[PDB]
Amino acid sequence: LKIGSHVSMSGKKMLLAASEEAASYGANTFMIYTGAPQNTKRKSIEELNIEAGRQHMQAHGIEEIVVHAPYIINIGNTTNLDTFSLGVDFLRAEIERTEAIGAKQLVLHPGAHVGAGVEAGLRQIIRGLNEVLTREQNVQIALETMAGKGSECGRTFEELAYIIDGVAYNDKLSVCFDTCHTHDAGYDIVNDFDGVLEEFDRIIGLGRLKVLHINDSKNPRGSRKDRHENIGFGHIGFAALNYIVHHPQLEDIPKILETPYVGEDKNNKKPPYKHEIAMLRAQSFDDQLLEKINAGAE
Ligand SMILES: C[As](C)(=O)[O-]
Ligand SMILES: [Fe+3]
Ligand SMILES: [Fe+3]
Ligand SMILES: [Zn+2]
Repeated sequence: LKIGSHVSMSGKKMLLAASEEAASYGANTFMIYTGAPQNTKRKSIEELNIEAGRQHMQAHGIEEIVVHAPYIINIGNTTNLDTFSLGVDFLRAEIERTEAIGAKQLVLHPGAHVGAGVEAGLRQIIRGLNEVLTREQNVQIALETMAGKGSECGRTFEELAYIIDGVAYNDKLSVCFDTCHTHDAGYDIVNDFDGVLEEFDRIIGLGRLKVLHINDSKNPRGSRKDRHENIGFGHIGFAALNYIVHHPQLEDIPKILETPYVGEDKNNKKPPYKHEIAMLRAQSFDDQLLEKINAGAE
């Protein structure tokens, strides 16, 4: 099973640090943004230290990398035309960076209507994707299932299907399924994950599911809040999350944790990934996981 987490793509080491971080958590896959997750400021390809990173990955059993576009990209914006056009330009460049890094999937929050309404937002996202995609690219944009917080589009499978249907080179589109987002959007992944996966297959198609984000949620089903929670400490729970991670239909899909760092105070936060990955591999919930992370225990 391919299980990992988001890791930082930063500093002078860039991809090498990302791989070192992933290996330190016992991950065999990882997800990175191509720079700061909250902005479009980026380094050149040469500065990404890709060959050092890939050599380290090979030496540590890391077989697949996923890339995520900055969360500020908004090709659903119909109000600020610079936001839209800059998003389009950035994504074209991001696909080239992703191809250079050797990842096949570039995760993208579809877009947000920011007040123009879902219908308008969906039309705009289709326009943006049609301006971005080339027939030659060897990367797929994995549209992420969203929680529906704010003005997010992509809260339902039908919204994603509508976008996909409007894109010419839609063979370049895939989907990233996030457990916190789908639960928050209203899908019953706690009691009927198979039903949600079947609904996904019927509306979008499992052939397009290329990345999984494994997160518990701080809120009830349908809350539309998007506040991730450590594995088994939220409203989704260990049993459901573990079931998804080991699902017979999702064996070849990378599973990426994006759970919150652990710590009572803001100035002392530690990654939970090593412990969460081991817990999921053991298939046994550990009620003292947060205690252990907040002390350095195993
Ligand atoms: C798009 As996210 C990092 O809230 O799963
Ligand atoms: Fe995301
Ligand atoms: Fe996510
Ligand atoms: Zn989220």
